Amino acid sequence: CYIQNCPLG
Repeated sequence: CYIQNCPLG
């Protein structure tokens, strides 16, 4: 993930 890019699924 990343601050403004976290795969939530």
